Amino acid sequence: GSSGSSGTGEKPFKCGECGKSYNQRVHLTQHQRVHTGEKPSGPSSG
Ligand SMILES: [Zn+2]
Repeated sequence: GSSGSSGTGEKPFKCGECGKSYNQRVHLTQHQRVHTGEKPSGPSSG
């Protein structure tokens, strides 16, 4: 079988990291935050 979800309508802005679109650009940039913040190192135990 093969299935997949997709947004309803169309937006000028879209997130190419997870797949979340937003009518406005202010609703996208504030969302991409979840894709930017962590660190590849983290709390190093010396
Ligand atoms: Zn996203």
